[PDB]
Amino acid sequence: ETGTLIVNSVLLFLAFVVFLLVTLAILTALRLAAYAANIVNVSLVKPTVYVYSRVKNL
Amino acid sequence: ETGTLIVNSVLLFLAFVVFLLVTLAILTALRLAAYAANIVNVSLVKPTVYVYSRVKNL
Amino acid sequence: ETGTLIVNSVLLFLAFVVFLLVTLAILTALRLAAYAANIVNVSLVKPTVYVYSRVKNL
Amino acid sequence: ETGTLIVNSVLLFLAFVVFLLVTLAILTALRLAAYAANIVNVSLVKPTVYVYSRVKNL
Amino acid sequence: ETGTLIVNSVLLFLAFVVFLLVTLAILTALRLAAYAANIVNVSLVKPTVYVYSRVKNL
Repeated sequence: ETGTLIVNSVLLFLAFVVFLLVTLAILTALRLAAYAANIVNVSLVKPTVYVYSRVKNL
Repeated sequence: ETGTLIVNSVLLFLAFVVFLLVTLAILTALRLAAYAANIVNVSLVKPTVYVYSRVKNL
Repeated sequence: ETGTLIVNSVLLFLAFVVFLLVTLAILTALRLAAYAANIVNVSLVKPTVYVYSRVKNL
Repeated sequence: ETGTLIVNSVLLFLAFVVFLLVTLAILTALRLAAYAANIVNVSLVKPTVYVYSRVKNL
Repeated sequence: ETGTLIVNSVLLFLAFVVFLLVTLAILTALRLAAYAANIVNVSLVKPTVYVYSRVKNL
């Protein structure tokens, strides 16, 4: 808190970790956790360039 | 507030207990709170290992 | 602001009254405000015990 | 920010104007923007009394 | 922060750029990122007039 504003993005990461429990309860309830597994194992090789389309706007 | 940056998570914990009133309103409206009840009673024994899948990221 | 830490929940309560315009905009667009009406008149008599399952966690 | 605690509701209004892009992309994707058009023109004359059911709770 | 309250909207823009990772995980999960791709390249030429419907409300 001593001249550190980056703590504001830290609390935002905590809101993304709990939203993972709600979002996971849906795909698992519909029976498709077998197709979502590979997504959590990091599959950002082709659609990973989506981060570059974010740098243009800001 | 004297050198305590850990208060940035106390406000986030208050943002989780409030979404509980929203998400519960959905599962109760679909008539399935009888199955979600046992989940609020702490059923983290088998899928509890999901916490270790977050320690590898940070 | 003389030691009034309990004001952190006041801003959270104001972020809850506004979110009511979002959820209402959804159920009203699906034509079911006739069933949600009685809910606004406070129907917490039977499912009101859901607050006790929150005191155990904290 | 000189004693103005009403700025906490200003940032909440900014999260609503952007949520309009999300909700509109749903009614427009399903092809029914012709029925939603008259809603943005403000048709709060009969169901406008819904703001009175909020004064009783708070 | 010296007489600048315009910083309250800067933290809101940080909450939209992070929400892009969630919503993007939805359209990509349903396999339709090929149609949403032309949307990030800015296609506001015809539905761009939607910002005029916000000037009337406020």
